[PDB]
Amino acid sequence: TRRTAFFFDELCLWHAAGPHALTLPVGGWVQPPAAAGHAESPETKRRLKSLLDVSGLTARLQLRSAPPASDEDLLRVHPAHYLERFKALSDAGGGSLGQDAPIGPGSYEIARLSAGLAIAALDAVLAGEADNAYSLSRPPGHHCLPDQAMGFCFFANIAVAIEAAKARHGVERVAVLDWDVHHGNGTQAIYYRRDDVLSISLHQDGCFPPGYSGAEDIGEDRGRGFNLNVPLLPGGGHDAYMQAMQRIVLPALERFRPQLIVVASGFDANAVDPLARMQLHSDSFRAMTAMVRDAAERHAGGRLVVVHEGGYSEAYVPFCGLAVIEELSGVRSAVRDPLRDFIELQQPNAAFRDFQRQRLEELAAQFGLC
Amino acid sequence: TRRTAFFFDELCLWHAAGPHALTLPVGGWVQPPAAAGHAESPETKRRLKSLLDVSGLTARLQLRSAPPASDEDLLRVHPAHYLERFKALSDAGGGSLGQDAPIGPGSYEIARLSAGLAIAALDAVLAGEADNAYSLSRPPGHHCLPDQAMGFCFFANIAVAIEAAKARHGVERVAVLDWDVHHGNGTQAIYYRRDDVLSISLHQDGCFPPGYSGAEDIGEDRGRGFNLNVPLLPGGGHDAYMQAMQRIVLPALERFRPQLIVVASGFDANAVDPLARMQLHSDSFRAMTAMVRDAAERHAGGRLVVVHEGGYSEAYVPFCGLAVIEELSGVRSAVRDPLRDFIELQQPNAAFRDFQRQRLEELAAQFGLCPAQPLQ
Amino acid sequence: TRRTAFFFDELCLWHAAGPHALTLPVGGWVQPPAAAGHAESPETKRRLKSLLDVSGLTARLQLRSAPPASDEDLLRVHPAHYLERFKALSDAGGGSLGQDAPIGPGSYEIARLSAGLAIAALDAVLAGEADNAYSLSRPPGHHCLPDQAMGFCFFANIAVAIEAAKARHGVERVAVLDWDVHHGNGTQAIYYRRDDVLSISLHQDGCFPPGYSGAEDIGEDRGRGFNLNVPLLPGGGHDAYMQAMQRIVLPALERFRPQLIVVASGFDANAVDPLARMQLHSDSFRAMTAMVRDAAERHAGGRLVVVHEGGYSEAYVPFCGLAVIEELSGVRSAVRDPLRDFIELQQPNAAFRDFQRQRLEELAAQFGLC
Amino acid sequence: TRRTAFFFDELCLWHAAGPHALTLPVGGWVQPPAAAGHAESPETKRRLKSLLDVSGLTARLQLRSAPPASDEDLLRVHPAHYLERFKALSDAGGGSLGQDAPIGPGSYEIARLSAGLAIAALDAVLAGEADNAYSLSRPPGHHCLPDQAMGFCFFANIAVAIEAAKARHGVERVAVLDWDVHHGNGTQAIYYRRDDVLSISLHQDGCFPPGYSGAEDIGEDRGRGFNLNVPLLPGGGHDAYMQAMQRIVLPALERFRPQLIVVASGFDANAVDPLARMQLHSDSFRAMTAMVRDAAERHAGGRLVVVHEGGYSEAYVPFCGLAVIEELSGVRSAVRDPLRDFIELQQPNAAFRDFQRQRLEELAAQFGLCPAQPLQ
Ligand SMILES: [K+]
Ligand SMILES: [K+]
Ligand SMILES: [K+]
Ligand SMILES: [K+]
Ligand SMILES: [K+]
Ligand SMILES: [K+]
Ligand SMILES: [K+]
Ligand SMILES: [K+]
Ligand SMILES: [Zn+2]
Ligand SMILES: [Zn+2]
Ligand SMILES: [Zn+2]
Ligand SMILES: [Zn+2]
Repeated sequence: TRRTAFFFDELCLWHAAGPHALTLPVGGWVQPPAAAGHAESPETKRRLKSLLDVSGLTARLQLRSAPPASDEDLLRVHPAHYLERFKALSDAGGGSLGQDAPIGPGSYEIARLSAGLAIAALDAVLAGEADNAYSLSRPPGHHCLPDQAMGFCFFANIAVAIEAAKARHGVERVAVLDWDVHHGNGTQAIYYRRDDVLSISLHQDGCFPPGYSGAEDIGEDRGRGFNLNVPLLPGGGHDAYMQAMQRIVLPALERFRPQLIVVASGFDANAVDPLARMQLHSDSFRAMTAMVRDAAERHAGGRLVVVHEGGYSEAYVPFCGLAVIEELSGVRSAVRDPLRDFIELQQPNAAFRDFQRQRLEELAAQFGLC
Repeated sequence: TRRTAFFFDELCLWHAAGPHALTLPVGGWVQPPAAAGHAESPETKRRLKSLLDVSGLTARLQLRSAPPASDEDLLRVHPAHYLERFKALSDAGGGSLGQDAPIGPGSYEIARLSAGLAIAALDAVLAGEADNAYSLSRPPGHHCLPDQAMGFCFFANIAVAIEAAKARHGVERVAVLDWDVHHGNGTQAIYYRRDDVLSISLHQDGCFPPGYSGAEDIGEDRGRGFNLNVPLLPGGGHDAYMQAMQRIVLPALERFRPQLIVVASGFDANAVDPLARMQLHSDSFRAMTAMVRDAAERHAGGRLVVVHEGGYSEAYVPFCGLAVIEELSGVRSAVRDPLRDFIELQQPNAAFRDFQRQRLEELAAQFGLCPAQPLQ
Repeated sequence: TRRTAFFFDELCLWHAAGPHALTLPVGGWVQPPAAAGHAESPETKRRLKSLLDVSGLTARLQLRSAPPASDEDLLRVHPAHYLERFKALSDAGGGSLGQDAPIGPGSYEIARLSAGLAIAALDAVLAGEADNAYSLSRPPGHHCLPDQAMGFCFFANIAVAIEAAKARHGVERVAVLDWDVHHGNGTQAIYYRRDDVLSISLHQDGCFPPGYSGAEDIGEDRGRGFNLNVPLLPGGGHDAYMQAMQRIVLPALERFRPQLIVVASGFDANAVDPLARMQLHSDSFRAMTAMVRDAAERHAGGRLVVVHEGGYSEAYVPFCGLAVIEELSGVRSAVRDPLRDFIELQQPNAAFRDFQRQRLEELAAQFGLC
Repeated sequence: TRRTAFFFDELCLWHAAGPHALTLPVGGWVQPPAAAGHAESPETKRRLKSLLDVSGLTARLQLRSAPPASDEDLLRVHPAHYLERFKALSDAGGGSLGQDAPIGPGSYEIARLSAGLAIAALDAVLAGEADNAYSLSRPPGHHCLPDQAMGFCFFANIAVAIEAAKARHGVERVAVLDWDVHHGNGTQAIYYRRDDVLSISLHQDGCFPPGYSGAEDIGEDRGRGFNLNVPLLPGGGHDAYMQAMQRIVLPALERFRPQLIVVASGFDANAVDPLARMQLHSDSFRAMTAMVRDAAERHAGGRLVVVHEGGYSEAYVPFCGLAVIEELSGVRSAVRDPLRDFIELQQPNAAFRDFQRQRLEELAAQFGLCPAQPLQ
């Protein structure tokens, strides 16, 4: 077994937007839901923590919290006026900070804590306190721009954590693998002209931001070649992702030689997620974690941090998150995923798999990875 | 104009299974949800009715209920021992009538009413009481086999309605277009060797029942050529469905000359549904309804019945159902679908569209379907 | 059977405040609920409508909607600046209009419709279109002051309806019986110096507004004697209310000779309500309705309007509301209240009943009604 | 200081009955709730744990779980056929184990764990591992009879824990103070003819079981004088409970000289609970806990165990439970109860307080209770 730190704070589960039906603000033609609320709900993360507890896996992890992100840490990425505007709206009982960026009362303090967990997770792994770590950072981060909240993200959690780590530890090469089903536009933008951070996003082609594919966006100037977008066809599942990992991600990491790998781990590529159209099961997430852990072992002395991002199935995210944490820790709990065999039967047929495989081969060639 | 009957009963919204997380029975490693419950929830149909009300659509429809299905009607399809078993379990507070077929307390009476609405909707249209009809039949029907509940369906609503219509009116040719995103396996099985019902299912390849495609299953013996499965690739959206409609569905209806068209209208092909991976928006459903209404006007004297089946997005199903009912009635409300433009941007790219289009062309050829143009 | 109009609009069920746990705004130490939300929820009224439908009673009523209250109607009670402030907050996605007065997006238009239903219900009965009427006016009205939202009420529904009726029909004597479990402070204040409206409130002593009893507040000057508060001891049930009706309410109505009776019908005196401590069952509400209908028949030519106010038990309000509507219409549905016999067993004992009875006798004497 | 053990297991929050509206089984005229479900919901205990966490209280406690109750432990109270019946129903997806005793899938294992936490909490305190303990035992226990589940209780948690403690430690005198707002009928029945357990219940007169008061039920034969019921008038609040504590509970404990005090701590006497009509606030619970902790310090070497029972306000139970745990541990968090001042203003008036006070004075006399002052 490996020593896995689990960064968690109950307060992160207390962030909540005003009334929404899925992602639609209530009002106009949108009736208030009788129960549900915004897709980015506490239950889509709480149920992961609950399952970690009931499985007993929590007892085999190093459980940690952290202080909230300081102004100094936040200001490496975000302007003081952004902090001010966010705080003011949060103090006024919430509202809209951006397009698809709704906040609630006290969301400002809670978002600082989310960012703080990510900072602390990178710190712990670079300090040798754990071999690897998982940070349950809610609200999520990977769509957030320096001065623009987006896609349910209010601070750029991973970028804040990276800039803090560079300041404190002087790490030179960080890879960020973003397997949240949506494009990691925040991470991409921040590091677009940088060669010290390799940003890779696997995402459903055109999902969010809507209509964005991005294969041709490989970074610029000093960063040219240090950003890779893999826009997978909607409907893809396990094979599409395994092919992307083998043909693009692993070769890209091999060439870059990261000293630390950070995963933007959304689970919204799962087969029952409302916010995308991909077909992953819990063993897909297990396999991706195994592959990136192996890459971390080969290049980064094992130094791997997984940061929770998206995932909107209350029923199924917990099984997917559990699989990741089992793989990080090398511990196998008694949990059996009850949907795995069902999802295996729903996968793309051979003709569709081949179609997607050929596109990935072409993309690997475009990237110079063949 | 057009006179659209809306068969609805509030009691259909009172059916509810025991605790589930989406489709997973609670227990073992599945934690009870704090609110949600089984995916087939009352709210996924109630919000449609609410939106019909606030938009002013309900006021422009012929709002009707019906008596529940009689034992006679149900026994045309289901055995007495099935009825007995269902009733006993329903009287005992519910439970599992099969894999993915959970019921709750009183679900037997409510399922009889759901079937009754479908029977009545077909009756009304064949009787000339309305030009067309929509039946909010919950619980749904299209997966139910004669002696096996399946896929949240407990009676074979559409088949029960058809067999009742044949007994009462003597209709000879009925087409059932099933655009619920899952395979209409109940309808297929019941009519598999029959030429008096053309069953067509558009579905996500391999979704539910899991791993079933079915393109080669075209019916047998007397029914050979009277069943068509169109297994669309996961991830497809508007174009995939329009192409399926134009290349397969419309030619198949033209050849069959239905006297009545029934739609098994699930909305779970919508772009945010948890139970499938397709990318339809409300205008996709509107366009499919326009096409089938036109087919009904040409062959069947306008006789078209749409029967609610699946659809699991509480937020988005209402907009999709509203679009269908607007198209049936010829009434356009002030409702603007707030996700339409967003979903448009998420559609498959040209390479993926072409790939799916070529498969549909091959499938139309495999079916021996001639690309005729609509005519009277 | 009588001709009963049922004023209802689906849009009234679409009003919804921001996140609350019961009556507590989310934030600080108050965790967002996983489902529930504000106590004044759509479900506490929707379930009444649903049960009316499933029972078939809806088919035996005269179903009506109405246009929203005009500015002219609203401005008889409320200032233009109140309307403006309410609209602005509603257009900004909601917030707090007052103490225990939270609104949501579009609540302004919905509150106008609620008030419009009440206006229309009084109009219909005074016009002879129905013998009596029930108005499902959500959000409720009876705590609202002219320039101060309070207690989940944003317009003074009943007062707006009365002033509209006086302008259109010239009715001279209206009685308002408020059996919502909380004090009808809005109605009381507006008509406190008026003898053309007799305001009676039955309420739990000190419940809401908190600590208010009010027996000594009988109106002033021209209105002296035309306001009656009956502060019932917490814990009382059927007998306490029957005694209040017989010893105070009926004699008060007999003396006043109303030409129209309006009931502010909250159901929050029911035995499982979270927002009060009283023990009514559905036959209590049936009996109160029978008594006030009889009073309306004796004095007002049958002219009775019941306006929905409070009631916070999703499970039990529907049975209580159904009983009222059965009594108004003279139709008895097949519905059997499944909690009635249970609640009958929980009632105050003889010593407690006698204690409360003696207090009501003393209060009847104070009011000059002995 | 003070070392407080907090017996908690996440799995206790996974017990869930089939659909109910508050306490009403869904079916017939009872519509399924859109969210809520049975009043005995996980959220009414989860929000306590969450608040303990965010307030920093959990970090200052000894957080412990325990193994589930063994068959041996359960069979001290319950028959094997009861265990068998419960397990069978739990394995079949749940249902009704009696009137107001609904279970769900896996509830058997979870109820065993709830009982196990109570057993372990008594063990820990008798073993000197902690000064006192709180056990979040869900599902609750105090209504359960040996062969009859009742009032949302499926095993007699406190009685099972006591009989296990007697077997393991040989404790001779245990007092059970039950301030859950409903009558502790299970505890009363089991120990009704026993002098080794003093059972005291404060409850709303006639609430649950419905119409039961019970002041004249003081135990029989060997147990005569070792059961006390205090049926408080509906509508009572802080003063009623303080008066009951001072005039009845403390004198009764003084005479009994318990070696261990167990509290059946329901929070359903809180001022916003749907399942009773009483008016307690968080400081009422704090004050009761201070009084019983002091009694435990004087008689029992500090040995006090609080076992969670009822409490049905999701919003308000957390503040009440937090106050109890603060008092057990001697730790005061930064939490300020946001309803405390409001509830203070709603309290019975002086006439009503005097009326209830006089009844308690009469009841203390009827019980032959001497008003002694606390001493060591
Ligand atoms: K991504
Ligand atoms: K880069
Ligand atoms: K289909
Ligand atoms: K066929
Ligand atoms: K009142
Ligand atoms: K007056
Ligand atoms: K008690
Ligand atoms: K005893
Ligand atoms: Zn995402
Ligand atoms: Zn379906
Ligand atoms: Zn009220
Ligand atoms: Zn209780």
